[PDB]
Parts: sequence; structure tokens; C-alpha cells
Amino acid sequence: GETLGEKWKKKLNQLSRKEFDLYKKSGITEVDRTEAKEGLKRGETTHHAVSRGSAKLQWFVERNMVIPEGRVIDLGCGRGGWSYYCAGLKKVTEVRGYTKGGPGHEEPVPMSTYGWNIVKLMSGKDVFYLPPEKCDTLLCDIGESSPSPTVEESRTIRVLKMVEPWLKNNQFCIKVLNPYMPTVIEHLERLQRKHGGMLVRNPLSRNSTHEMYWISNGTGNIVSSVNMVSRLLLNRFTMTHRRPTIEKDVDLGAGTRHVNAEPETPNMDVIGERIKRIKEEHNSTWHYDDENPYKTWAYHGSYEVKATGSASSMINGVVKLLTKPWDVVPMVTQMAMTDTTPFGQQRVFKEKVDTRTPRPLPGTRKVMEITAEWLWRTLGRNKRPRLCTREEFTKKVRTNYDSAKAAVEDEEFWKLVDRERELHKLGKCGSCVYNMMGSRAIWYMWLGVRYLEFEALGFLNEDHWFSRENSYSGVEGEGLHKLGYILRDISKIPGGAMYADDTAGWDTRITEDDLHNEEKIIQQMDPEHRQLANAIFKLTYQNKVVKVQRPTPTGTVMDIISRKDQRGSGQVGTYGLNTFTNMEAQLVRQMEGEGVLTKADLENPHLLEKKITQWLETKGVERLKRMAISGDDCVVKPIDDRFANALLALNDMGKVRKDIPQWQPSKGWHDWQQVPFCSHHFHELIMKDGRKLVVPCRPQDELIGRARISQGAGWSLRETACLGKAYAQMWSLMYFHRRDLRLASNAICSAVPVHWVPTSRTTWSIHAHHQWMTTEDMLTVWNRVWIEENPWMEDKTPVTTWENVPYLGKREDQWCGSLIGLTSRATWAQNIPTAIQQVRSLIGNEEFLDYM
Amino acid sequence: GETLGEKWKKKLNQLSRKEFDLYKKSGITEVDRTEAKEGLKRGETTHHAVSRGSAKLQWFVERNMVIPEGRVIDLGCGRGGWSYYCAGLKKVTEVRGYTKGGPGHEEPVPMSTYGWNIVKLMSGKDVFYLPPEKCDTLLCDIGESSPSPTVEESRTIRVLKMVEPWLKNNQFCIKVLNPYMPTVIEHLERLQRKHGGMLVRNPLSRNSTHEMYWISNGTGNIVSSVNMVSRLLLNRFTMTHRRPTIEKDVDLGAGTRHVNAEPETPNMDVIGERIKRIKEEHNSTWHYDDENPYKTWAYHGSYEVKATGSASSMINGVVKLLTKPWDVVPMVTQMAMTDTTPFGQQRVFKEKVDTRTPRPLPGTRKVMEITAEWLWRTLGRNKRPRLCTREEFTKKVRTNYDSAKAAVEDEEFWKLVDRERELHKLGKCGSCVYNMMGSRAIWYMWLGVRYLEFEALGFLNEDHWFSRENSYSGVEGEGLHKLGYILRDISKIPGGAMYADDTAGWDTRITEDDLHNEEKIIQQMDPEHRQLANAIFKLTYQNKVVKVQRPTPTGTVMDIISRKDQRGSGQVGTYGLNTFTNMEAQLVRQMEGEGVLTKADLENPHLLEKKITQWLETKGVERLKRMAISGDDCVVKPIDDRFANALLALNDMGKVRKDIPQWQPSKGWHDWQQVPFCSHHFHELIMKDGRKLVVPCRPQDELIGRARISQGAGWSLRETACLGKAYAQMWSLMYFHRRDLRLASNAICSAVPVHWVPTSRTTWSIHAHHQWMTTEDMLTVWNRVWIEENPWMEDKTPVTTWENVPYLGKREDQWCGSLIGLTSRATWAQNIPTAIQQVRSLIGNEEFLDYM
Ligand SMILES: Nc1nc2c(ncn2[C@@H]2O[C@H](COP(=O)(O)OP(=O)(O)OP(=O)(O)O)[C@@H](O)[C@H]2O)c(=O)[nH]1
Ligand SMILES: Nc1nc2c(ncn2[C@@H]2O[C@H](COP(=O)(O)OP(=O)(O)OP(=O)(O)O)[C@@H](O)[C@H]2O)c(=O)[nH]1
Ligand SMILES: Nc1ncnc2c1ncn2[C@@H]1O[C@H](CSCC[C@H](N)C(=O)O)[C@@H](O)[C@H]1O
Ligand SMILES: Nc1ncnc2c1ncn2[C@@H]1O[C@H](CSCC[C@H](N)C(=O)O)[C@@H](O)[C@H]1O
Ligand SMILES: [Mg+2]
Ligand SMILES: [Mg+2]
Ligand SMILES: [Mg+2]
Ligand SMILES: [Mg+2]
Ligand SMILES: [Zn+2]
Ligand SMILES: [Zn+2]
Ligand SMILES: [Zn+2]
Ligand SMILES: [Zn+2]
Repeated sequence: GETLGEKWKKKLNQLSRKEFDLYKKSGITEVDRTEAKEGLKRGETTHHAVSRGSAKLQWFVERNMVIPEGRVIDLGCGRGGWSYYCAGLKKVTEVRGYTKGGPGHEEPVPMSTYGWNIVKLMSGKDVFYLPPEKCDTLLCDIGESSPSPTVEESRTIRVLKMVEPWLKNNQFCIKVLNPYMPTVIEHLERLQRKHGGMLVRNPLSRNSTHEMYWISNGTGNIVSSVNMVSRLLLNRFTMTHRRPTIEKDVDLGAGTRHVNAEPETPNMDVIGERIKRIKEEHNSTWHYDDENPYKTWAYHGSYEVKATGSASSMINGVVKLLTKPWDVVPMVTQMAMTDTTPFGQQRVFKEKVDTRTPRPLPGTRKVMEITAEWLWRTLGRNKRPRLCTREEFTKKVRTNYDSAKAAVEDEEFWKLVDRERELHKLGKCGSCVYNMMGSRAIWYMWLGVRYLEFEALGFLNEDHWFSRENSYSGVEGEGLHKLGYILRDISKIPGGAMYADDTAGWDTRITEDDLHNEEKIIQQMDPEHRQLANAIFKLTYQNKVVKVQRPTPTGTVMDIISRKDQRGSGQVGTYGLNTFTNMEAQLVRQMEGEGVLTKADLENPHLLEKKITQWLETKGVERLKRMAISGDDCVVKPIDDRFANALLALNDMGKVRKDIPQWQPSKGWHDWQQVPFCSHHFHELIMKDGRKLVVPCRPQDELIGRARISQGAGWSLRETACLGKAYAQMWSLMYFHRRDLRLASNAICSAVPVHWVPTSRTTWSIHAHHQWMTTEDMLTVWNRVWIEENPWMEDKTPVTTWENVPYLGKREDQWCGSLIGLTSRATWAQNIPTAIQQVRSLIGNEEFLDYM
Repeated sequence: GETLGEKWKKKLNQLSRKEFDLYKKSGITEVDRTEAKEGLKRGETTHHAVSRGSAKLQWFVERNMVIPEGRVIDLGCGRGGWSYYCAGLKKVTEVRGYTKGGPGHEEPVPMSTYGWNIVKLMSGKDVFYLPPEKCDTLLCDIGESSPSPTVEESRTIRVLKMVEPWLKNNQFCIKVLNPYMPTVIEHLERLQRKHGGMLVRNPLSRNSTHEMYWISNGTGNIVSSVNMVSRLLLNRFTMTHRRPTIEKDVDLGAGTRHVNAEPETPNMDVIGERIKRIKEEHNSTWHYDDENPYKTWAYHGSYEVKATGSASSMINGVVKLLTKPWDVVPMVTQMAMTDTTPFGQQRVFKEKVDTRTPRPLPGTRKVMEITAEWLWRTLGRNKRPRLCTREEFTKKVRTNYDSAKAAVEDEEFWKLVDRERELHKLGKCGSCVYNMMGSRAIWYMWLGVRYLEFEALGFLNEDHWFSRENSYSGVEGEGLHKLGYILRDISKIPGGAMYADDTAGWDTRITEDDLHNEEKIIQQMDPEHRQLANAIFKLTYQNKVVKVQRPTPTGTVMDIISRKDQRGSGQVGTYGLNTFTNMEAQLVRQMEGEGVLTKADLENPHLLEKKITQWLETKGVERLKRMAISGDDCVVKPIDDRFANALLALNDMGKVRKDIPQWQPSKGWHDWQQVPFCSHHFHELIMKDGRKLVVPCRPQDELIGRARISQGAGWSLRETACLGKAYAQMWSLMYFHRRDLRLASNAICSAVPVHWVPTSRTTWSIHAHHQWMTTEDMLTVWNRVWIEENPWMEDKTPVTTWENVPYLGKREDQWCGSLIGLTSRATWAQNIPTAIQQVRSLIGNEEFLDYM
């Protein structure tokens, strides 16, 4: 009675080498380690998982199969993948790793990922020589494979006997190398009867091993689950080969972890009513989950929900046909491995949102205070804040998931809005919640929340408070086709290089002090407006209640959480307030670069404001004109390059830069064409006419890949073609200078009917003016944008033909991702009208023209 | 009358391209930019000169041709080479750089070199469009070459007219592109009559340009100096080609400069008498130079002296013959471009010694205080401090520039010693001075100073206070052949990796607090010993008076300077006290890694000692055994790898690591054979006998190059051969495992007489026990060292033949610099006895044997 596992093993060994290489990865889940390995080789110590182990453990922890807590002990820690992951978990307070080390064995790798200060990895530690210790969590990942089952059998038994005395009513996750051998089966059943738990297969395990993990949190039949894996591994022999499901690797953050500074203290007076109403509306499945993972957000309860969100995306057919050589390239397809599974949201939340920014120094808070007041007064020198209305909100909803067009039309919606507004006037909030993305009550509430925000704070956008004219540094309403010109104008200002540092997760870096300073605009409001805005700032912006989905072993739930600081990203006015605070922060950094702000000043509990006020009143506006600031994105050209080393205030404010050590000097550009801004850089093109154009540009694969993703999860063909045409129109207006794009532009537009009007939206950017969704000829639209209404184009004489509309320099094209070098492109370039003919065959018999 | 410069220009253009490439560098001075360019390309912002310009300006400043001070303005600053150099000069308070920038023009490069916080480099600044400003120093390096003299003529005149209004009784250094054209000559004479100054040729200028510099500090004939350059450039056409004199590039340090924190405040009560006696002994040339460059050392006066010190070295003939393929390699010859010119000392002093360490935090001082007291008590648990004597000092001088053998024999020397000692007992110091390396008064004083230091503090070395047995962490008296074994033993201790961070200029990082803590050993001394040691610590160690040479336009002078902290490197007890403080510092870092010491503790003005005392009394010794510490060099194997990120205390103590950003985590090893220690790493070699040897090793070129440098600046041939034989004996005893060395070992020893005994010293290291300077057979000496008296060699049965004395693994040999791969080595390998025959022909007819 040679078991199924032994058959699988016998078949596994009887394989060809390439028949083996095929099978061992067929259909499994696998993390992309490319960035990590490249980062690790350059000696980086932050963010990176030290091995594939971090991701492997994540899978168990995600599903609460093991919940690391208290003192964690990690046997055979190796490089430390499991240990570093545990360091950032809510209830973990200490991690001890033991591993053998020496020749032929992995060695602990020092890192500075989040919680490193509670991780103690020791090499030279053979666990089979170690006396058991007290711990709340026991991890073990030891097990060396062997082509002989009985060899693995003895190795597995050895592990189990070593590891058993470590177990005592505590969490555990233990690797069982060979679980199908009958003697091992017998030992596990004895183990399960004493310590509980169950065997689980990890999808990240290759098919070349039958390994499973004995986890503490679960029950079930050991013999059953083992054969279930055996069967699966057997079927994966005969079945057709499936390349691995590629998964994004883990981000473990950076810096020391102070556990006692993590927990959130909610203002229950403010957010209480909101929780109660949610609780009442979902009373039948409402519960309080003590196993929630939230370290930094206050948890108030959960209710059950249906599982939403796929871990993939759905591809636009028409444009995938006409861009055939890009099925070859990774990035265009890598953009389609989006993950909005409830697991994916939870991973993003932990790694990006579940953090706390240390309170800025008293001197730093003073500078921000002074600068903010000065900035708001400057921004309101001409304009006044005003209330927006139902009428106004309705029009914008009409013109621009939208049954919102029906909601704003339903009178009962506005009745609810009125009801909630009267609460705000009394200092109460009843239903203002947002999501990390019931009937229509849930929908009306949410849309009513956004209206009240729009009503009180919408003027910032609607009245263009951050236009360049009104804000000096702003670019609101300008458009992607003008941004390049603005950067060119900035480069003409004498001083240092042009700097463009990205903040790591800007919205999560907004402090309580930032919120306090953004709030000061209410001082310029009329009384009734003021109390409404004051309600929005205090009740919903400084006390946020959030809905977030979370997978559980028993099903998906919706968690109700709260947080005082950070930016509510799903809230109206995010862009303006981000622009405001960023403007302030970049002024503060400029003061530091110029020596007006010193380290002593940041620490000084009673900083003198005469110096700051003086600097702002004499140089404030001039310094604002040195900047281009769009939300969290910024370009700064300081008066000299001391700015590069000005890091004290920037870091203390909490606006830590992305992808660079906290205290490493910044690096800028003097060639304004190499400067990144709003996901673009900008090139200067001299036309044959002699006149100059400044055009937006970005990596081509980013443009190709975004277009091979259609809207509507279940789209037809009349829409998918119309979406593809919209991208084509965009490409011919904004990226006409890219050879592949303009050619692929003339491919889509001739493979889609002329009576068809481009539907849906290309991308959602505030800089997108969408001039490419129109009635009209693409050359006539082009002339209007780039010549006629372009203020940086002196001579206005139109362009009659498409080839005095220039391309990029050819080498410049290739450098930005053009494929015109490869022969695969030139071949794609002759299969042109065949590919056209192929899609127009799918669509049917309508209006086709031909585009060269 | 076409001038000499115009002839030179006419000849320069009429040259072949390779006849030009030859001439343009023939005989000029040139800085090695290789490290800088490689560093700059990796984005490093410290230490590196941004261009060759820093070195070029240095040449002028060195010779006081221009003395940058106050507000410095730098026209055509370019990358900023001149500006960054000025930032670290004594009297400079602000540096403003203006440069054009844009296409075809150099751009300012942001750096973090010392004084960056007073450097304001602005691009987009055309100086021919700029109104003149007030400044104390005007620098200008503008001038574009042209094959046409008259073109250069107009460009030069343009510069002169632009630059003249900037001049007003201030320092200046202005590039004069073409100085030989008659009209330019005429303009310069007019300029010189108004603003003074003179023209100077810079040796770093290529011969392809006639450029000179109008500097403010000097007078002389413009027409004369121009033709002097013309003549020189003309002669360099016909003369035989000389490859450039290669010079070491500039080191501009790192960090912010706080000018007001730089000046030294001398204790004139303590050091006054010493200055007075020096002043009296050199009263005829004694003066007070206000133009001294010392920012951080107190200056007290100068006297004139003869110029000492060459900028090159003198090569050992015998071993250069027998290592012919290494004339090809750079590093062996690069080791001979030593520079002990008075310029070189001044460059080293400015860049390395003329710095100030910020006072450590109060909490940090407490930890050091507690740890030091605990450490001294541990070190004195068995031994007592004792006085050393005249007899003892004499013997060591007899057995070991030494007319010191005559001085200790002269009774009048000891009379002076007694006289100075009686002052010390009264709390006075009269003649205790040392040097940065008159009659014999100067010599007796100095040697008498070192005796009194030896008398009071010599016990630390003479009684082996830092032997491994007595200090746990120490390696004094162990020997280079045992160090490797000690590291192997340390690797057996479980925990983190083995760390080996080098301190940048350890002796200059010794704080007043370090000195205070090292002083505590006097508490264990007898009264008479105590007052003598107390005199040494307080009068000469904590108040140092130093003699240093400095070049001036009029001649070399000797400056008398002083400093309270830092280690007197030319003083007795340096090694022991460095070992002590390093032991302490590495314990303090281990406390931080283990969490015993926190950031709050460092800042806490009244830190609690119960925690530290507890840690030391229970774990202190165990942690000491995790370390190998020899002076400023250390190897630490912490209990885990949190140590790598433990940087707070280390930096705050002032012991900043070398060649790594101040806050970047350290990187260690687990392979103990890759760990650097005492200029070596150590390999484990299994003999054919089966027994294992652990041997010292280092880059081979470092060993080759050190041996191709003889002692005695004017050596004969009987000594140079004897020095070469000493190296050969060393190589066969310590580096027998290196194939080239053991072969070159058997080459030197057979090319040098057997009746000749190896003279002089190989290298000066305390770990060198010099077993290679002996009467005896090299195999019998080898057996004694590696087998018989080796405690890590259990079986003691001797080795009869030289080829069970193993080599390194062959790939391991090549990796450490072996040349056995190249065919140039294999050819060197057959010209063996010819090369032997060649030297034995120089020596004469004596005892030659032959060595295989
Ligand atoms: N038929 C066949 N079986 C193999 C081969 N290599 C390994 N195996 C079997 O697969 C089992 C586990 O494979 P591992 O070698 O541990 O893992 P892997 O998939 O080869 O990946 P790596 O070990 O990282 O190279 C072994 O116990 C072998 O029985 C092979 O080349 N051919
Ligand atoms: N005969 C000859 N003269 C040259 C050549 N190149 C430059 N010169 C002369 O040398 C003068 C200065 O040389 P530069 O070109 O400024 O400097 P360089 O030595 O060539 O070094 P780089 O400019 O960095 O390439 C010019 O004004 C020319 O008159 C050449 O190739 N042949
Ligand atoms: N007897 C033993 N004692 C301690 N560690 C051992 C051991 N035998 C093997 N090991 C180590 O156990 C490790 C298993 S791989 C562990 C990977 C780790 N969980 C991570 O996420 O990175 C190997 O590196 C191996 O060196
Ligand atoms: N009209 C002008 N105004 C300002 N700078 C100019 C200029 N014309 C040329 N320059 C700049 O002057 C520089 C001379 S090379 C200067 C090197 C600099 N002293 C250093 O040590 O690094 C060039 O980089 C050139 O770009
Ligand atoms: Mg394999
Ligand atoms: Mg950006
Ligand atoms: Mg040249
Ligand atoms: Mg070292
Ligand atoms: Zn509300
Ligand atoms: Zn581009
Ligand atoms: Zn003295
Ligand atoms: Zn070596």
C-alpha cells in the first residue's frame, strides 16, 4: 500500500530535467524578487524582504493560521525572512531567531526594516542542541529535501521531536518536510491530539516538494489534507503547463518600532454616533473581532460582507491586437497584475497606511504655523471662500459607478443631506464615513458625505485657488500640455538645480499639526460657511471613520476603524489641501537651505517669529515662483544648492522622501527636460517651421500598458473599441512625438468607426483636459491646443500636414522606451493593415477610414 | 618682433597629434583624480574635490599667493572646485560662486564637504552681465582657449576689464588666459600699478596653455615672469619627455562648519614656560606670523629653519631587480610617492588634524565615565601600575635616527631629565614638546620628554596590561602569527556577524572626556608615581605643545602650536590608551545594540548608572571576549546584529567610522577569514600532513611595494642588500603561502651573502616580533613558530621539507594580488637566476647559496 505521496515522489524522480523544471513551477504562486535582490546587492537595508520567506509566512498570517504575538522564537531563521516580518506585527513584542550558520548554511542578514530594534538574530545556533525556551509564538522552517522518502521521513520526525517541547498553549507555524510517509502521519496525529492545530499547503511552495505547515490555529483531518495535496501534485503532472502566478513582494518599511506609541486613542464623543448607525444598519452580522491586525488605527467592530475585488485585470482587445510586439515586454503586462483582492488591500494597508508619524518639534510647529497663516492670507488676497450648492454639485455630476446621476436627481437624497447638515451645525456627525476602495442607504450616505465636503471646501477647486495666477506655485487648470513650459520658465530663474523629491506616501504623512494649519482658511469665511467648514475639518477630517474589507478564514468582513491624523484620501479637497501643505513644506525647506532656519530653531520651544515673518514678507512670493507644486508632487529651484542638504525640517515635518536614506542629500537637475513632474518629463521640440514645442513624455510601456486595460468588468465590444479610440486620440494629441504611439494611434483610429465617439475616460488626472474625446479632426484639434491657444507660441500660423508635427529625436525616442530599434517592431510595422483588418472584422461593417 | 609666446604658440599648432599629446603633459604636475571621479559617479558628496580646480587653487593658497578671507566671491565657479576649497579656510566666512551654466558649460555640483553650509553656488549667472559686489576675496578662473592668439587676446582683455571693478584692497586670484600678447602685457602693467599683485605660473597647468594667474600677494616684473614661462614652455618642446609628476588629490572633509566653535583657547599657565624656552632658544629668528593657517590649534609663534623632507622616496635596488614584473603595476610604485615636504605635512594637518570634535552629550559622558572606571579596575585586578626607570629605559634603547644610544649614555642628559622631573613634581612643565614628523639641546629635551612619559606610563606596555590574558579584548604581545587564530576563536562565539569598522583619524577624535577617563588609572598608583603620572596627563597630554614645519614664500618656518584634546601621536603610551578607549567605546556600542543604552539615555543629563553598572558587572567580561582590539583597530562579534544599526553613541563619542555615511548601518562578516584586522586578513590552510595553519595575508602589491623602499636616505649596498634579505626572511615566515613571495623570497636570499645578517627593520608594527632577523635556517625557524610554540597546533611533529609547507589555494592567491596568471610572471619566473646573477654581480664575491 505505497501511498499517493510515495507515488508522486516516484514519478517526480523519474522525470527529465526540463520536464522537471517545467513541473516544479507549474501553476504555483511566486513572488517577484527582482527589485529586492537588486536592492540587497547594493546593500540597501530598508523595505526589502531578505528572502522569499517573508512572503511565505505572510500567506499564513494573512489567513490567521498563525497569529504571531508576544515573544516570537524563530528556529532556523536563516537570513531572517520570517523574523523581520513578525517584527511589524501588532501583538509581537520580541523576535528571537536561531540558525546554524557556517558553510552550506544561510546567514542572518542585518536589516533596518520596521521593528528591527526588537529582532535578535543569532548565528552559530544549532536548534537540535538547544534547550527549549518560553515563548508565545514558535516558528520553524527547517527541512532538507532528499530524493529518498525514508531519508526525509527521519529528518521530518527529528524536527517534530525537537520542536514539540517548545510548544505550550502558544502560537506556532512548523514546516513538515515530508508529511505523507505513514510514520510521520502517525506522529502528527499524536502531536495534533496534544497541541491541536492542522496541516496546510502553502501555494508558494514548489510542486517539487510535498511540504506542509503545522499551524496552531485550525482543526481538521491530517490524513485528508495530505492526500488532497498528493492528488493536486499528481494532477499537476498530467495537466497542461501553467506559468507561475506572479505576486508582488512584501514591503517591510523602515525604522525603529515603539509599540507603546502605536495605539490610537479615538474621540468617542465625535465618532460614536457614526459607529452606532453603522452598527444598527448591520446589526445582524455585527461583531467585535479581537484578532484584527490594526496597530495604529482604532478598531470599533466588524460586519460580514460578500467577497469583492479580483487579483487581476481585464484587457482591452482592440489595442492589444494592434500592439502585438508588446505582449513580449514585462511592464505593459505587469501593469495588469493589479490586486484589489481583500488580501491586497490588507497588505497595502499594513505596509503603507498602518503607520504613525512622530510629532514634529515645537520649533518646527511654530514655523509651519507662521508660514501657513501667511500662505492662506496670500491665497485669499483676491478671492473669498464661498459655499458651493446643490445646483452646482448636481451640474458637475451631470456633465462629468455613477448612479450618482440618479441620486442627485432623487429629492429624498437631498432630504438626507439636509438632515446630516443640521447635525453638523450642532457639532454632530451621524453618517459621514468613507472607504478604502445596506441597499442605497449606504450609497446615499456616502454621496451625501462628499456633497457636504464639496459644499464647504469645494471652492478650493471650483474657484481655482491653486491656479498659477492665484498661488504662484500651483498648476491647477493649466493642463499637461503647459506643465513643460512652466518648468522651462522655472529653469530660467538663477540659483541651484531643479529638485523634485517624492514623498513616501504623502497622505499618511499628514500630521495633526498639518491639519490644524490647513484649517485656518475658515478664518476668511462667512459665519454660516465657517460653522459648516469647521464641522468638516473637526468632525470628519480630524476624526475619520473608515470602512475596510478584510479576509478571514470564515469569510470576508468589513472593519470599522478610525484615525485622527493622516489625509482622508477618499475625501473632497484632498488635492488642494495637499498642494497647500506641500507649498508650505517646500518654503520651510527653502528657509533651512538659506540658513534662516537652523537646527536650534527647530528644537527651540519658543522660536522667535520676527525672522520668519521677515523672510516671508520680503521673499515669500519670489520663492513661491521658484516652484511647481501639484498635490504631493513638487519641483523646486532654490537660490543655491544648500537646499540639497536641507533635510532637518523636511524629515521632522514627517515628509520623508521616497527611495533614499533619510539623511542622504537630494540630487537635482539643471536640464529641465530630465525633471520628473506629474508622472512625466518634458522635451523641447523644434519644428521644421522653426517654432518650438514643449511636449509631455513618459516611459512608453507605461502608456502602452495603461491602454491595454479596458473599463467595465465585463465590457462589450462597442465600448472597448471606443475606449481604445480615446487612448488613440490622446496619444495623437499629447504623445504624437512618440513614433510607435502615433503609428499605433493611426492604427486604432482606422480600426474603429468614424461615427463612433470615444467613450469613458483614459486616465483620471486633474491635468487631463480630455481634448481627445471629440467630434473633430485630430489635426484641427492639435492646432488649437499647440499653436492657437498656446501662450508660449508667438507666431500663430497653423500646420497643414502631420509631418511638420515633429517626432522626438530618434535616440531620444529609444531612450524613453521606443521599440523602433528591434526588428520585432519593424515586422509589427508591416503587419499593419492585417491587424487593422483583423479588428474591423470583429466589429462588423461600419465607418472605417484609414490613417497613416 | 613676434614675441616668444607667439613663437611657442606657432610651434604648438604645428605639431603632430601624438607629438602634441606628448608635449602637453611633459614634465607638468598632475593630481590623481581616479578615486574622486569614481566616488563622484557613485554620488558621494563628502571628501572629494569636485574637479581638478580644488588642487589648482591649493597651490596658490599654500604659498600665500592669495589668502581667502571674509566674503569670497568666485567668478566662473563651474562645478565649484575653488569655492568648496575656500569653505574650509581659516578666515573665510562666506563663499559665493557665480557661473553661466547651460549647454556647453559646467554646472555647480552639490557637495557636503566641510563648510558646505557657507557655500552659495548659483548657476544661470553670466558674470559679464553682473554688477560688481563688495567682497574680501575675488576669484576668477575664466578663459577659453583658441588656436588664434589674437582671439585669446580679446578674451583675456574682456576678462580683465570685467574683473577690475571687483577689486578694492582685497585678496584676489585671477586667471590670465593669454598673458604674452603685448596689449595684454600693457593692460596688466596698468592693472598692477593700481591694484598691485603679480603674475604666477601654476605647475598644474598643461604645457598646451600659457595661462598665468594674477594674484594679489606679491610684486615683481610682469614682462619678466611671462617670458620666463615662455622660455620654459619652449624648452619643453626639445627636451626629452618626462611623464607628469603625480600628486595626491585634495581631501575636503565633511559636515557643517561653525567658525566660532573652531578657535582654541590655550591654558597659558600650563604651556607658557614651554613657549618661552623655545622662544629663547630661537630668539634670533623668532616671530609671530599672523598669516598662519591654524583654525583649531592655538598659534604662539614661529622661527626660521632649513627645508627638510622630500616629496619622493628612495628605492631598494636588490629587490627591485628580483621583482621586475612589478615595475608594471601602479600600487607598488604608488607607495613610493610619499610626501613629507613641508607642503605635504601642511596638507595633511589641514585635512586630518585641524578639526574639532563636538562635545559628547551628558548621558554619553556618563556611560563613558562608568565604563572607564569599571574597565580600569578590571585591568588592575592582578597587576599594579609601576614606575619605569633610567636603567630600564636605557636597556630598551640599547637593544632596540638613534644617537639616543649615545644620549642615554651621556650623564648630562639624565641631569636635564632630573631637572625637568622636579618641575613636574611642582606642577610645572618646561621643555616637554613633540613634533609632527638648536644643537642637541633640542634633542636631549625631546628624548628626555619621552623618558618621563615612559617613566610614568610605560608600565602599560612593559607590563603587558593589554595582553589578551589581562584585558580579554587585547592582543598585545600576541604576534601577527597568532592574530588569525584569535579571530577564529572569536567566530566560534554565537551571535551576530564579526564587525570591523575603522575610525576616521582616531587620534584626532580623542575628546577631553576620553582624556579624563584614561587619566583615572592614576587612582591605582603609589603617591610619588601618581604625581608624576598626573603631571604627564595634565601638563603634556591635556595641554600639548607642538612643533610643525610650514613653507612660506620667504622660506621654511617652524610653527609652535597647541591643543588641549586629541591624542599626542608622538607620545609614549599612545597604543595602550588608544586600546583602552577603543575597548570602552566598543562596549558602549554593544550596550546600545542590546538596548541597554537608548537615545533618551544619551541626552538625559542625569542618567541612572544602576542599569549600566548591572550590565558591566554581569556581562562586561563576556562582551570583552567577543572583541579583538589593537589600538584604534577593532573586531567585534556582538550577541546579535542590532549592533550594525547602533550608531548613536559611537558617533556622539566622536569615533566616526571611515568611508561610510555617518548614519549608514555597518556591514560585517561571518567568514572570519574575510575580516580585516591590523592591516591583514587571515586564511586557514590544511597542510598535506592534515594539520591546520592560520596565516596572515594582505594585498601582495602592498608587500612588494613596502620592500622596494630602502632605509637610510643615501644607503650603500651592503645595507640595502641586508634590508632586502630581512624582507625575504619575513616573507618566508609570514607569507610563505604566497607563491610569488616565497619564490621572490628564495630569490633575495640566494642573491645575498650567507655571512650577511639582515640589518634594520622591515616595518614598524607592535605585532612584528621580527623572528626573521636571525642567525638560523628558515625552515628551522618556521617549525619553531608554526608548530612547536604554536598553542593552536596540537600535534608537534616537525616538517622536514618546504613543500608540506603549503601555499594558498591558487584562485585565493590570485584574488589577493598574485600575478601567477599573467605570462609576464611566468617569464619573470624563468629569468630567475639571471636576475640572481645580476645582483650578485653588483655585490661582489662573497657567500652565495641557492634557494629554490
Ligand atoms: N527528476 C528529477 N527530480 C529532481 C531533480 N532535482 C530535484 N529533484 C527532486 O525534487 C526534490 C526537491 O527538489 P529541490 O532540489 O529541493 O528543489 P528544486 O525545485 O530543485 O529547487 P532548488 O533546490 O533551489 O534548486 C528532491 O528531493 C528530488 O527528489 C531533478 O533534476 N530531476
Ligand atoms: N598641434 C595641435 N595643437 C592643439 C591641438 N589641440 C589643441 N591645440 C592647441 O592647444 C591649445 C589649448 O589646448 P586645449 O584644447 O584648450 O587643451 P588640451 O590640452 O587639448 O586638453 P582638452 O582641451 O581637455 O582636450 C589650443 O588653443 C590649440 O592652439 C591639437 O590637436 N594639435
Ligand atoms: N540544525 C539547525 N539549527 C538551526 N538552523 C538550521 C539547522 N539546520 C538547518 N538550519 C537552517 O534553517 C534554514 C531553513 S530556510 C529558512 C528560511 C527563513 N524562514 C526565511 O524566511 O528566510 C536554513 O537556512 C538552514 O541553514
Ligand atoms: N561668462 C561667464 N559667466 C560665468 N561663468 C562662465 C562664463 N563663461 C565661462 N564660464 C564658466 O567658467 C568656468 C571656468 S572652469 C572653472 C573651474 C572652477 N574654478 C573649479 O575649480 O572647478 C567654466 O565652467 C565656464 O562654464
Ligand atoms: Mg533545484
Ligand atoms: Mg515628483
Ligand atoms: Mg585637448
Ligand atoms: Mg580595522
Ligand atoms: Zn457628517
Ligand atoms: Zn521622453
Ligand atoms: Zn615637562
Ligand atoms: Zn589573502
